[PDB]
Amino acid sequence: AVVYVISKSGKPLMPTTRCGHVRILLKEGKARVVERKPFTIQLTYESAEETQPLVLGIDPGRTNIGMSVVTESGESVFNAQIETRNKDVPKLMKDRKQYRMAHRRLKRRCKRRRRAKAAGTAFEEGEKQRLLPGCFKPITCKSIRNKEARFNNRKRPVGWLTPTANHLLVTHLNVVKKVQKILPVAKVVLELNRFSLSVLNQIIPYLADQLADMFPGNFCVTSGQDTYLFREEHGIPKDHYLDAYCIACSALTDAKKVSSPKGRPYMVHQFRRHDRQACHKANLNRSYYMGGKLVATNRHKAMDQKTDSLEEYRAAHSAADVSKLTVKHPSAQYKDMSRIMPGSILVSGEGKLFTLSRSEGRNKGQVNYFVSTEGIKYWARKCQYLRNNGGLQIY
RNA sequence: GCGGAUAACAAUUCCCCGGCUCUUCCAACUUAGGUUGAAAGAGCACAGGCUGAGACAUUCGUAAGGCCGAAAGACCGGACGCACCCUGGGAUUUCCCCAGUCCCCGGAACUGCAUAGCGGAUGCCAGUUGAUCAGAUAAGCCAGGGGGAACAAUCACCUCUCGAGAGAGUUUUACAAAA
DNA sequence: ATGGTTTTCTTCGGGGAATTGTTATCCGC
DNA sequence: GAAGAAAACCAT
Ligand SMILES: CCCCCCCCCCCC[N+](C)(C)[O-]
Ligand SMILES: [Mg+2]
Ligand SMILES: [Mg+2]
Repeated sequence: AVVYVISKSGKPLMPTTRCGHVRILLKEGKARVVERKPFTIQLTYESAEETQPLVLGIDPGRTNIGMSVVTESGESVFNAQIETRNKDVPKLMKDRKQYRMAHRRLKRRCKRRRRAKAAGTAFEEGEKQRLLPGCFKPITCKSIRNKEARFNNRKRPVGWLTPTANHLLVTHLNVVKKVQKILPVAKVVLELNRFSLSVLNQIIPYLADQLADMFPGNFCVTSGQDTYLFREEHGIPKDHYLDAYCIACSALTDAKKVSSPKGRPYMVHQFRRHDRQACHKANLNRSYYMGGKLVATNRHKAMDQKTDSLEEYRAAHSAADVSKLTVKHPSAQYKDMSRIMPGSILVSGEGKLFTLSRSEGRNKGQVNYFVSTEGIKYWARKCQYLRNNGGLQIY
């Protein structure tokens, strides 16, 4: 019911409600459909670029961010819910730290120790206890000294944030810019909540500081208590996606046309821009089979292994059973590092356009199925690639 | 302004379980060979990018000053030593950019270290061939983290008809006025 | 029946130690 | 999420 308009110069204009005029404009070539959702058209002719003030209200969250644009009278012209991938970041970073430590131990430290043992350049006692500065307890260095441990004097800029905190802050800032692309936002209101979630608390001062440099003299702050009062006074239904509506309407001095937005908000999903991991599966389990049935997982138990190993099998079975055993160790699997990534736009073999949620299956170097953001699976060989992932996607 | 408490998530180094390839030897099971296992030993460690030496061991040295001792030295201290600190320049590094780690030259203030780190000497571990460059050369560094740009087979809402086709549905992108 | 193709279903490396750091909130002097 | 094996299928 609301169409977004962009001028010929590319400057956002006010939304229209005259859908018949939009259809006529597109029919005669005076406009082009820039985006499917939200439906946006760019004018081809030249006209006045005159816009009334619009207020943007941000309900901030780690997982769900609400955004609502209202007019000076309180009419709502845009509501969006953004689902972020912030929770993924700490686990990916922890996995990366573990992989880096494994790289630096298996490929560097152990090889150096092997070379020292082979060359006779090792400790006479074989191991040494080193007490390093800043430590009260020693470390054990086997056959050679440790590589220098650097933890005494490491500095960061004032205001340093973790990759997770930076991700949340940059996501909050990026959704505002994407909204500014379609709408002429004049004022921004941010909800500030009293202390009672750690990353959000870390970024709120930074978000407020950088939201005031983007809107000089047009940045406002509201409280979660004011949202409750607004909901009680104006009767807005209790729903999270409506909270941003109560935030933007907090900036309006004389509210006359105030009503809860009717319809469903736009839903935005976040997809990672890079996947730098080459390996898919490091199959490190040496499985033993007795007549097609698995009986042991390794020669001895690995760390935190509940399943029996070959040691238990040998202890509980004869020599003729161990002598008749088959070994399966699947090779490591690797991803296609130049694959079609989630968030991409494709058209199926029947003309259906969809956003890629994931790729399932593979045969003869080809993806089997493309699963979209609605759950439907499409034959990937009869699908055509249209657009790459752009980070934030309407679905 | 400082101190304390709480939470989140960032970094360096070390140690282990397990995994892969090969050798020796023993055992079991099978058609001299083959399969599985035990023991001992050796090598190996995302796909990759950069780099030509930098890893290791022993030994010597590592300011002034204070304090203990007669005997070198112990402790404090910290610089004229070193740096994770700081200026500049780089690798990873790319469609654009960053984070993190690391390297090189230098050392005003700040910060940190002296059982460390750095340097010297001695030993040990590479590669070497094609026309000054190129090649080769590891016990060298980084590598599984984040955003953005660009890329469409982009026509939505409403009405009518049988998912498909057609359509001024009030005028301006919009307010205002007008209809 | 045999060979090729599509659909369902399964599965993915861990532990410890010597240390350090940043951001936010709150409290107190 | 993504790769790959087993099952299931459909067939000529
Ligand atoms: C948070 C929801 C944001 C949805 C808005 C999507 C922004 C797309 C902007 C397209 C405009 C491109 N162009 C060339 C006209 O500038
Ligand atoms: Mg809120
Ligand atoms: Mg490699």
